[PDB]
Amino acid sequence: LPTAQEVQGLMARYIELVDVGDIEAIVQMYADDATVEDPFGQPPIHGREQIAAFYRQGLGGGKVRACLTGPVRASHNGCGAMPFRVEMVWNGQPCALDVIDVMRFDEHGRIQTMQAYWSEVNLSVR
Amino acid sequence: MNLPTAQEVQGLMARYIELVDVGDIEAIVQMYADDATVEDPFGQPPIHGREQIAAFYRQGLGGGKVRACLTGPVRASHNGCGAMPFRVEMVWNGQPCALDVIDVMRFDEHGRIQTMQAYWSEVNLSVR
Ligand SMILES: C[C@]12CCC(=O)C=C1CC[C@@H]1[C@@H]2CC[C@]2(C)C(=O)CC[C@@H]12
Ligand SMILES: C[C@]12CCC(=O)C=C1CC[C@@H]1[C@@H]2CC[C@]2(C)C(=O)CC[C@@H]12
Ligand SMILES: [Cl-]
Ligand SMILES: [Cl-]
Ligand SMILES: [Mg+2]
Repeated sequence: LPTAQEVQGLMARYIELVDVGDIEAIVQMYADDATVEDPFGQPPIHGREQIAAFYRQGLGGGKVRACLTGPVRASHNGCGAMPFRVEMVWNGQPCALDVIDVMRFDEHGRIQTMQAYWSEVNLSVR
Repeated sequence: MNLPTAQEVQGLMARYIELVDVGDIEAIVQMYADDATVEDPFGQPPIHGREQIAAFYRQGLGGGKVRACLTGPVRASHNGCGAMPFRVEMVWNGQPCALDVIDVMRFDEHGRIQTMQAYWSEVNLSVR
């Protein structure tokens, strides 16, 4: 599995791709059988077309930004967790959302599971 | 308490950090369900139940000189779960060190911690 240091690089790369809005590059980071639970508590999304649609829905507008708010925490079993903040415009109102993503990577360095922790308690109207 | 709401999760997880910060081992243990699991660090074997959990916190905190504080807000779900970023300050080689950690928790229907996973490794340890 990816080492702790490699997990830190992969998870930071993911945020860089979200921030620029490269949907195809994000989807490429995922494994064939990957699941996305975003927000955690909702049913998992699976299937590569379905994951792509999820990111297109979320990032299609092109005006979403995302940045780490602290370092990636990484394990020795190919997993990690990171805190970040998303900036977006919601019905014309600039907003921010605080999020933590937890990821497990497979033996090939691809995301096998992603879980995004957030709810409206983490939303701030700027 | 029932299964905590998102707002209740934020309060519970923040109190947990306050209890770690002050070192009240018995109060930490009582926040956990009687049959809770802990994986700390995530990747290592889980430990089961309040007796084992108490031994774990006494071994980590009993020596004193550990402090802990949130580094950003608790992220909370609608299914009784949450995740939080924090930093632990302690002493290493006679000098301050710091460890960045994220804990993920799932609460039960009585407002007690059913599971906890702590994400960190030696890449998250730093010094002056
Ligand atoms: C998909 C996403 C970014 C990538 C990531 O890793 C985690 C999230 C979860 C919150 C999403 C966000 C994208 C922008 C969204 C759709 C909003 O405008 C409201 C909720 C928010
Ligand atoms: C148990 C603990 C606090 C409560 C919490 O929620 C997460 C952790 C994980 C890292 C522990 C820390 C306590 C202090 C420890 C023992 C050290 O001096 C090195 C590793 C670190
Ligand atoms: Cl942080
Ligand atoms: Cl944060
Ligand atoms: Mg029970």
